[PDB]
Amino acid sequence: RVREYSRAELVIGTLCRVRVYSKRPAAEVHAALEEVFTLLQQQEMVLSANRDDSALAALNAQAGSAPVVVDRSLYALLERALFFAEKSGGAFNPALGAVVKLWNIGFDAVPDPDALKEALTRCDFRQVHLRAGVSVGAPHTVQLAQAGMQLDLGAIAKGFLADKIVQLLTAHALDSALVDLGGNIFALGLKYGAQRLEWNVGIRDPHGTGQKPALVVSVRDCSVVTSGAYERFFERDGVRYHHIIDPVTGFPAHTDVDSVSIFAPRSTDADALATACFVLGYEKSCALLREFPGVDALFIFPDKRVRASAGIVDRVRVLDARFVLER
Ligand SMILES: Nc1ncnc2c1ncn2[C@@H]1O[C@H](COP(=O)(O)OP(=O)(O)O)[C@@H](O)[C@H]1O
Ligand SMILES: [Mg+2]
Ligand SMILES: [Mg+2]
Repeated sequence: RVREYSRAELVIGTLCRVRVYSKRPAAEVHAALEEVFTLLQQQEMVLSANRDDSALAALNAQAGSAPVVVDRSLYALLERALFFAEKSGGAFNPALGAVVKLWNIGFDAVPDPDALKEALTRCDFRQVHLRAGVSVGAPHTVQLAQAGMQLDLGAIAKGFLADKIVQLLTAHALDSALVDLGGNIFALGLKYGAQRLEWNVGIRDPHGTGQKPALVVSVRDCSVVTSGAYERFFERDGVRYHHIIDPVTGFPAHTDVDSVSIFAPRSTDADALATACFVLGYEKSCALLREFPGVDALFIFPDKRVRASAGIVDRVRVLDARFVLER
């Protein structure tokens, strides 16, 4: 008997839901889901920026001092984040904490011009030194060379966690699932109905209440992560300030797309690239994405035109006829 299971909780500061189809005994699926959400709870205390408690916060507290020992997994995440910092030319920047914290208070007024200029001197991700010994049991260490520099993994954390969850589900012999971490999707395998079908993931209207999808894409074994100008913002004197920062200016990025969705085998990659591509804009995004052949992208423009890379365009269906899919 094929059974369908779902579970959701408020965790890592958002609503996380996993949906599973399985013929394994219910007890086994329940065990897997129990562990998925235990993982998420534990990982919140490792990765969460703005905590005091988290490993990340402790790491930030040691900026400008001695190397700090970290678990293999946090290390691996940092390696990847720096990787995308280099490839994207800093558009995605995991060492942007000093600036983000200044805007984080705004949500609760615009930062001061110089204060902002000052924070940016403390965002050189190239000053993040990762070192790992090669001998049996050698430790993994991180050193923030520049004083005042603060790590913030908010733009790659969900992807990292979705990949961890997929590993977990797979470890429990589950091969059909839809992982949703606050809009960060991973579609594992196929769902059940033509019997076995691709998952249908909706992309919201960037200006929409998010109750209905503008588009829907069919995918298997794939992450779908969207970066929008309206996922999170505050308004002051007629001006909207969204959460995604352009590290050159220190202000919310001004770009020629309303949203960019990345489709990748790894959600970690999809999450970082989605953020980078938003900051870069359409043309520079296309250039960067050519260096990642196994990745696909979907851009929604302010005039409601939609462009999709060759890998997914055939799998895209428009639900809101105000939008047009260019071929
Ligand atoms: N240019 C950037 N590079 C990396 N991280 C960023 C950047 N700008 C903002 N951030 C951090 O990442 C978060 C946004 O990441 P993103 O993945 O685009 O959105 P979401 O949080 O919805 O996944 C912000 O809340 C901020 O803390
Ligand atoms: Mg991101
Ligand atoms: Mg993200």
